[PDB]
Amino acid sequence: WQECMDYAVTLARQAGEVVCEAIKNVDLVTATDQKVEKMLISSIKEKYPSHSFIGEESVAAGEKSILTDNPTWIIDPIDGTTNFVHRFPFVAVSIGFAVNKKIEFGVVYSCVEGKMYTARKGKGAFCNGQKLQVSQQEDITKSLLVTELGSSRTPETVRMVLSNMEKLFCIPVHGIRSVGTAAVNMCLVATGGADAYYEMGIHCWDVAGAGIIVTEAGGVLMDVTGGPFDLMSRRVIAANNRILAERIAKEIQVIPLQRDDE
Amino acid sequence: WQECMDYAVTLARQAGEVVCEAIKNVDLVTATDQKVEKMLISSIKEKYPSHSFIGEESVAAGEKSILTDNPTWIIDPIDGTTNFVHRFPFVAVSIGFAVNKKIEFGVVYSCVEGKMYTARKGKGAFCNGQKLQVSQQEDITKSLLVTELGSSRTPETVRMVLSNMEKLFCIPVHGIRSVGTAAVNMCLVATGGADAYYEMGIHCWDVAGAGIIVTEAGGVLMDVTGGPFDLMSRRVIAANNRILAERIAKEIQVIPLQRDDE
Repeated sequence: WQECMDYAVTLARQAGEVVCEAIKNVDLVTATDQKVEKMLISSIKEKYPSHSFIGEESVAAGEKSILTDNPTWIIDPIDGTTNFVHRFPFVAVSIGFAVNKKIEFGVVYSCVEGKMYTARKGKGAFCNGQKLQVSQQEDITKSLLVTELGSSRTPETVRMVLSNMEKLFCIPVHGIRSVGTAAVNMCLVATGGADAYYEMGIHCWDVAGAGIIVTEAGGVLMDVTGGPFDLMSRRVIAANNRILAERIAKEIQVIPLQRDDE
Repeated sequence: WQECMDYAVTLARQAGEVVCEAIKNVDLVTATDQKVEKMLISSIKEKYPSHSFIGEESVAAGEKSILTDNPTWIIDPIDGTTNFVHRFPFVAVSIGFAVNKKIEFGVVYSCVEGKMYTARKGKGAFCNGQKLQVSQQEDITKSLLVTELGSSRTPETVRMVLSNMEKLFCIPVHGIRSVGTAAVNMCLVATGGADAYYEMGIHCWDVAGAGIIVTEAGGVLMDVTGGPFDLMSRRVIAANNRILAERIAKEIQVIPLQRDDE
């Protein structure tokens, strides 16, 4: 599996480059998205024809995101679309790989920054060859959180997204940031740059790569309820530690959402 | 005044370095803040003993921020305190310089990124020697905005900060980001990376440096009312153009605040 991983890192860099080259300069973000997943999918089918793959293409072609025991690649060609369009500086290419339904490695590349985050189950997390360690803050009032406002303009939803932000802001927490991509937000928690990231409405391909980088940097992922993280539930709390994770968990309120499963 | 400016750029770099060195490693953010404004203020008094200076030191020592005709340096030693503490990657050193009550140049340095933004009245804006040009988006529904949630946990205030974010989110706009510093947020609008930044509750030293960089990159600053930007009013809309600026202006609601003036 290390060859698979070391392959995936070259494939993340190359994809990274097509995204970056296109950021200098059917809209451009769609043209570049179609090119990079074709690049990414037929490069994994040629070298690994045995392996399965979950992504948005497979879901849109009617297949269900259900993870089996066979090597699956959970691919996100460009994480940070709106960003791409604005040249707002954070877009990531994401690749997560699972065997026996557990993620084995994750590779996230932040194009415009030139940063390559990798992690492998058991061997630790690194940003560009330097090891990552999450923070030690266990006090919620001194923690800095990252989250996003959603892609939904449905007012019942928007009011809850803002309602939950308010409750946490008033705890008080140190502050909240939004950088515009879920994969990069989780890498910021892996470095120690933020203390926790929560979001309800993401998709498994958005988080499968960076989830393992949070944990090999020493953090915890868990469900918005307090229960175990569930890759197909559309919701995540990636934190530096359980204390903080549970805190966030007890205060927010669920936004009903249809599992990636159903 | 170019020597003054070219001096200020070396003084911004050096200060930048003390902030960066201290980010590798009375709390550390206070120790580093006291060191950098001592560095910054006695270096400007020795070379320019004629010149006045507005900053937080002068205000806290009871003097009023009232700008006169004489060369004034409006200094912000570390913009992005909470960030500094978390190692969240964006802290800026800011230096704005005014003669005859109009800003003549601004120099903003984003430490951890290594980026040096400068601008001089009439000669254009540059990030690290490359010229900056704001965006062309005049459609609010495709614009990306940056703003911050405030440093106040007063619930009448928090509810309005979130109330205004909601109205703009529901227009709809493309999205909203928060990077944690006002000086860096305004530089993002100067590059074209975002289309507008608004905030109510900043201080003149937070924005005096980057305001000129927005305008020499081709944008507009204006008051939250639609009127002319007022450096001492505690409020700003830094946009790529008037259309967008006025749009934001007509939708938000004021948070009463005590001028830097009074």
